[PDB]
Amino acid sequence: DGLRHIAAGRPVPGSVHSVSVSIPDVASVIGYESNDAATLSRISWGYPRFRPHPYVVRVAELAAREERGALLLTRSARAARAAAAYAGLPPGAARDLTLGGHVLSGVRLPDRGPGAARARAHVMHTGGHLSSRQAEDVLWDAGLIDGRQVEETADDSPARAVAQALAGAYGVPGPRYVALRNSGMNAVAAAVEAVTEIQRDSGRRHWLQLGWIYFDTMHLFEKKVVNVGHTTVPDPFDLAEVARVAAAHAGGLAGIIAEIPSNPGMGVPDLPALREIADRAGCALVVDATIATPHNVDVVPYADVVCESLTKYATGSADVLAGAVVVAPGSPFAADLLTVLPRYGDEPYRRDTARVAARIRGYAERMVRVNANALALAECLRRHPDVVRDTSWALDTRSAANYRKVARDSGGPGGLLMVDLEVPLELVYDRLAVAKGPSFGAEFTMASPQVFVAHYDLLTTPRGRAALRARGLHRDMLRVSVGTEPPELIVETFERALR
Ligand SMILES: [Mg+2]
Repeated sequence: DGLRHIAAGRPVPGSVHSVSVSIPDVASVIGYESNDAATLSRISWGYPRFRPHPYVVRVAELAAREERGALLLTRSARAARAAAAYAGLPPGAARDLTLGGHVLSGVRLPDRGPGAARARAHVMHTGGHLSSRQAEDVLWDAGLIDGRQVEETADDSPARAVAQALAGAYGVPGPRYVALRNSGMNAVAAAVEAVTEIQRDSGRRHWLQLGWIYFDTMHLFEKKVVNVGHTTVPDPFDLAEVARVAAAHAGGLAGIIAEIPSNPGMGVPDLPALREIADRAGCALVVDATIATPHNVDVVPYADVVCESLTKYATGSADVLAGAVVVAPGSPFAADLLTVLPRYGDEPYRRDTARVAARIRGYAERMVRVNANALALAECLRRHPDVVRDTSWALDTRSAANYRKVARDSGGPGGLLMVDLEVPLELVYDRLAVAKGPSFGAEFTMASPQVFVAHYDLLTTPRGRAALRARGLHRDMLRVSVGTEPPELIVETFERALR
């Protein structure tokens, strides 16, 4: 059902639990990212960490009625307590509520002050939100909705099934080394918090962020959602600078965090070299491998901890959030990580896990087709030098050598291409017949105006645009996430939009 125009505002793929939404022209993108009220009425749906799902909103409204007058719902009481503490709210702000025979946890937010924004940010950047499947079950059990979304699930021991599948894909001995979390960000946050606690006793409290990486991961450090010091090394290829910064913090580095490739710039760091630096520093190396997938790269030998957002290609359905933490068995930190990790983050609601268990069965086969499509589209983009200024991806001239260091013999580039345009984004994006909107990693091809998604605020002024330019980014860029459609049809779809 891919490669078609989707009407603006329709949830994508269409399920009640859809994580994306059609935002098919740049005018709508600007209206959406600038919170224009008319645009948000037309396009009210969004990614569930960024725009609360309507069922979650309804559950919060009804749980508040039963003092009465804002409630931010969370996945767990633990998450509510953490968001309240981070936001500076009194401990009683985190409360447990009931509706339809279910226990709910959330934070009562103040009407004035920055407390409400801080609590919302904590829940957002750590993925500690209540899922739409859990809210749907609350409403259905209470008799407040007629029916539930029908979908394929694998309900028999789904957390074990998912953890076993990931253990095999990552090459670790078994599910003992895999922890499932509420979303990709919940996994990243749990891994960072667990490493931080293990390292605290030795006086190691500082983190190095390698390059510009996923924006919510950057916000975890910048906003001190995780309460550590940090330094960003802006060039992920700049190993001499990485070593210089590590030497300046010698004996004080808790960890280095890196992505392979990075979101959205698509830079591939030198993981073997980073392992040697981390070994000399006594710090942990945490690697987010979402964009490559474990079917394309073997990074466990070099990382102490690997994180993945299962929301993307692991499911291919654009309809469930989940994350995974994989602890390397050979890491010096492994025993402590397995002891400490249960204290951080939350497992997904089990109905979400059962959806992942059904969808993950096709992961390896999915990636064979995705890899071939990305290779075919990259060649197409190179043949349009009057429209495409460059394409950043795993096998470009910046990243190919580093990628080959960890790529599997069967391994391909993954599905993501970051397209830098010589024309205004409107001239390509508005006419492109793919699913345009947030998230990526579906079996249908998607595209995102990703600089607007991550950095709309910086796009709006000259100095903000200068800051983005220093990161290699600008307005007229399109992140493409190829699906599993026939490669000739994907190529033809892009040829029609590029001319
Ligand atoms: Mg460039």
